[PDB]
Amino acid sequence: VASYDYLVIGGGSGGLASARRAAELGARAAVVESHKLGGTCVNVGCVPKKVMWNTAVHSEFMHDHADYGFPSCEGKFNWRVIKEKRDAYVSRLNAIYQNNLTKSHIEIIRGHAAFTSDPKPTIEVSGKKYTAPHILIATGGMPSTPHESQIPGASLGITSDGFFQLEELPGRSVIVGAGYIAVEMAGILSALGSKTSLMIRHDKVLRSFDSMISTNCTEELENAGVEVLKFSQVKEVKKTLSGLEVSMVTAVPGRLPVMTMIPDVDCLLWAIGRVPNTKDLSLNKLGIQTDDKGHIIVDEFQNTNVKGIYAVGDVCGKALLTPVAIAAGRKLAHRLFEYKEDSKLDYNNIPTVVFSHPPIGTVGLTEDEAIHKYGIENVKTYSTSFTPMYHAVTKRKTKCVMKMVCANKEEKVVGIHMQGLGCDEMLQGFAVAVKMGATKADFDNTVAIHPTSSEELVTLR
Amino acid sequence: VASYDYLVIGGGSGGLASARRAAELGARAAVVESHKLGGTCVNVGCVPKKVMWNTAVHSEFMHDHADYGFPSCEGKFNWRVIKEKRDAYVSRLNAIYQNNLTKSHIEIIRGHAAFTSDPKPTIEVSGKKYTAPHILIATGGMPSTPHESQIPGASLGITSDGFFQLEELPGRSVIVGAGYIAVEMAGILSALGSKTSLMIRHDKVLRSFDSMISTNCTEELENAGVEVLKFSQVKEVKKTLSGLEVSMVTAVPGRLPVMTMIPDVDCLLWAIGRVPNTKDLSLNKLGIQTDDKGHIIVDEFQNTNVKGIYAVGDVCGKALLTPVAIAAGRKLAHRLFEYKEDSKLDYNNIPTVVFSHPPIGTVGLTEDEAIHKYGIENVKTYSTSFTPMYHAVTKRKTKCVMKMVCANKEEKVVGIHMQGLGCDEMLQGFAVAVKMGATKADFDNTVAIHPTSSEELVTLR
Ligand SMILES: Cc1cc2nc3c(=O)[nH]c(=O)nc-3n(C[C@H](O)[C@H](O)[C@H](O)COP(=O)(O)OP(=O)(O)OC[C@H]3O[C@@H](n4cnc5c(N)ncnc54)[C@H](O)[C@@H]3O)c2cc1C
Ligand SMILES: Cc1cc2nc3c(=O)[nH]c(=O)nc-3n(C[C@H](O)[C@H](O)[C@H](O)COP(=O)(O)OP(=O)(O)OC[C@H]3O[C@@H](n4cnc5c(N)ncnc54)[C@H](O)[C@@H]3O)c2cc1C
Ligand SMILES: NC(=O)C1=CN([C@@H]2O[C@H](COP(=O)(O)OP(=O)(O)OC[C@H]3O[C@@H](n4cnc5c(N)ncnc54)[C@H](OP(=O)(O)O)[C@@H]3O)[C@@H](O)[C@H]2O)C=CC1
Ligand SMILES: NC(=O)C1=CN([C@@H]2O[C@H](COP(=O)(O)OP(=O)(O)OC[C@H]3O[C@@H](n4cnc5c(N)ncnc54)[C@H](OP(=O)(O)O)[C@@H]3O)[C@@H](O)[C@H]2O)C=CC1
Repeated sequence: VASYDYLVIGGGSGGLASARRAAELGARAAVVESHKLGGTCVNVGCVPKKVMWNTAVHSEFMHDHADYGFPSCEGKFNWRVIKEKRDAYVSRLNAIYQNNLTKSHIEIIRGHAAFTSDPKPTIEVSGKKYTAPHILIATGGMPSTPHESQIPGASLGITSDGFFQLEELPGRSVIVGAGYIAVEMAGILSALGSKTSLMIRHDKVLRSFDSMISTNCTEELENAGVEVLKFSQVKEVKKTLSGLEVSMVTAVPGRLPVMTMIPDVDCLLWAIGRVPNTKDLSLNKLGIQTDDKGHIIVDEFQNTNVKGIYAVGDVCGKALLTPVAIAAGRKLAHRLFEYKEDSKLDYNNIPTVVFSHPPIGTVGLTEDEAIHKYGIENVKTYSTSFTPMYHAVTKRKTKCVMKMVCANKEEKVVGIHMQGLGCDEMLQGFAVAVKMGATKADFDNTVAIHPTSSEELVTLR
Repeated sequence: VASYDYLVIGGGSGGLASARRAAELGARAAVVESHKLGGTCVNVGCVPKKVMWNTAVHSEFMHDHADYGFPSCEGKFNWRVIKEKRDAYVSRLNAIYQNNLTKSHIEIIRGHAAFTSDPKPTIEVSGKKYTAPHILIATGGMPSTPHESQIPGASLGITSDGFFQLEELPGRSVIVGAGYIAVEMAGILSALGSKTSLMIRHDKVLRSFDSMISTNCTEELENAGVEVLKFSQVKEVKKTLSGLEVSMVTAVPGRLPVMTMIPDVDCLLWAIGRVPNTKDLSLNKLGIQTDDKGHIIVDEFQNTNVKGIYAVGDVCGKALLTPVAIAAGRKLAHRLFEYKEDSKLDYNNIPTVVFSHPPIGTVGLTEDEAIHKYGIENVKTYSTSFTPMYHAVTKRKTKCVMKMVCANKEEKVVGIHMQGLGCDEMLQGFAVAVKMGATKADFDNTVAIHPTSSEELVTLR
């Protein structure tokens, strides 16, 4: 049995960030990875999604070209061109990630790890055993898909993994779900020319976001040509002569339910959540606790129920974002190898951007969460809605909406929510201010930058 | 003589903001304006410049269209199209500004104001007299141009005012100066297809900015096809058969000076600073102090040397930016009509964006200013330079550079400087954090947003 100071199972965002910081602190560390270094972020997530988002953004600016004084463009998009370049960039990052590990003197162990039944926690990979006093599980997640028993033909649909294998633009797309991936993917496909429907169980997308965002985002999808099918769910999927036929039930409250078939569908995309990757770890051999979905249960320091075993990232099922996995991983390394007993990630005030069109930025509490926490007499909100001056000269319009949620007599800024051109790059600095405990006076006494969209946040009344 | 509570001379950014807030507090207020409401910002400054900047940005994205999978566009720009739409938008804002005053019950007095020799401060407009216990001078500035005695033919050149009257794209442009307007205008003209030279007295533009910015911006202009003529100055300008001929002297240190003529110039643009608009006010009749350039001297509360007379904005010659004029104007109104004796604008940590390509954002101290203030053993800087992932798939590249200047053991963040895609909308929230006295720990303990350019500011090492 080979002993290390730190053994990390999974070479994605959280595992790599933790292993790298531990190694800097002198730990002899090893990372086990069964597939590609960089994990979801690099291979089938953040990075290739952002490339496609930039592509979809080009398409929108193509629409405004004539408005801005140029000749209009015909613009038949070639999916194969950008796909090849996107894959090449992913390959470059895979190589960079490997180099980063080698330079940090971290051993890479290739294969699938599972725990053994040995007294002290030990893993096996390809018949060889490894142990350490500290073992991090950072195995991430995978897309959730319906069971064929519940939805016949569900396996004819793809997930976000399959989206990145597509080699041509689907003519007709149906996306099912109402969260991050559904919104981003519908925006990409629609902007690039697919006839796109988004099928959602209720009346709005992103229902866990502030109501102003959920409402505005649903409107913006419609305005961009996405057909939003409300109160609708898939009943069955059949392979026909010319693509898939999707049977759906629409059940609007106060009406009779109605069944419709959607013919000639080229791509059906399930975007209904993620499930943790823990089934094949043999967690039961050590009695590591999981919830009913398979997430590893941790305390505020990322400890599992077993001494010397930790978990970070998507596998724990909380705030499923690349930078959260990285920050939790790094804080854990400082606790273990720098002996900072109080080193942990604060899960409050995590900012997030949804790469819709226009993009959404949010940090902190929604108006409803604030009312629940502080009481309705203690919450004040300020908001504005305007058309960005980019569109002063265009026939196409998008809106910018911004809301600030303040609490108590001082009007501490407890939440900021916005959607609009530029909001993807606008949010980070406001999130620092929110984290520091800014009040509305702190915003108001900062001098504006003009003419920008961002200055509206410091001049709310 | 008609008496008011508050009389504001000039209906630009500072005067309008002050008059509006005073009126909200109950003051009976009047604004005197000789030309168009909205002043420089609306008519010949911020707003029409931003429209042209958005146009120049479209041109850049046209260049990357084929890289992103679309067919390339020929793209002969039509200047007349965007000019007409830009003027129409300006007209809309003029009407909105007028309505805003009427709704606030502020009287508009049309004409040119001058002080009279009356005991108590009194103005005259078109032969009628007005007085108030509080009179704000907010008359702004105008472009500086060389004297014909110093540069023969200088009057053949135009200024930024003239730029907004152009009805066609000049084929060949020479811009003289090395500050904000020179950089922005050269970027606009060059992106839209003019053969553009920028003539500067030293080796870099924006020399009062942090050295990392001055260096990077000069490089980016060159990379974008602007010819930067260093150590060069105009000696004479002559009208020829086919445009202007510009005689210049280039005097590189350590070399012999050399004279060159630039033939066939269509547009020569003087962008060499601004001068205050005070000559025709009859300031001498009350002994209001000015400096040698004509700026009205004020104290930290915007008081002139004469009781009951104040000045804000570009006329005072300090931090010549629209939001500074607005903030100083509003703070003054609260001091006078809400009796907040301590109400004043803090001129430290004012943020600014230069709309170059890519845009620049800066707030706080440059590295040199920090070293001077705190001492060299007390200043630490962190910086990064990277190619934004927008360009991962393009043949054209721009850079993103970011620098954080920290002071003392706590590493208080005393300056942030950056240039790069998106930096125009990124800066405002970091400026709030800087204003609140953030340390580098405050940045580092904010969770990043991925994938963005803005997250690099919270992950510097
Ligand atoms: C389509 C999509 C787009 C997204 N876009 C964004 C975004 O824009 N911004 C953002 O912040 N987040 C985004 N996310 C979420 C983000 O990608 C994840 O939160 C983050 O990647 C999780 O990092 P992790 O370290 O927990 O897991 P992963 O990165 O998934 O790493 C887990 C690694 O463990 C390996 N592994 C699993 N089991 C074993 C085994 N037993 N033995 C050895 N190796 C194993 C896997 O191969 C994988 O490489 C997106 C997610 C998706 C799917
Ligand atoms: C090309 C250019 C681009 C710029 N871009 C930006 C930018 O992007 N962002 C930014 O923050 N700043 C920018 N600025 C600077 C900004 O426009 C000025 O700082 C701001 O407009 C000054 O406001 P003010 O109230 O001091 O003066 P002004 O807006 O100039 O108002 C002065 C008003 O007084 C009137 N007036 C003068 N004398 C009299 C008289 N005696 N009687 C009656 N009325 C009189 C004038 O007609 C004018 O309307 C730009 C400036 C220029 C020239
Ligand atoms: N930009 C970014 O940072 C991105 C981050 N991510 C991360 O990955 C996570 C997972 O993404 P995603 O897959 O979109 O999951 P989400 O959990 O964000 O959303 C899925 C939504 O789909 C709806 N849904 C759930 N079950 C079904 C079903 N059986 N049939 C139809 N609809 C269903 C639910 O909404 P409803 O109740 O309203 O029906 C649910 O909230 C995200 O939450 C995020 O943390 C992913 C993509 C981009
Ligand atoms: N985005 C924004 O907020 C904008 C704001 N503004 C505001 O308006 C102000 C004035 O703009 P601008 O006119 O560019 O003035 P600036 O003062 O910003 O810059 C002019 C520069 O030109 C050079 N210069 C000065 N005299 C001469 C001369 N005789 N011959 C050749 N070069 C000369 C000097 O630099 P050097 O010593 O290196 O030669 C000088 O610093 C700005 O400072 C800014 O406050 C203006 C435009 C955009």
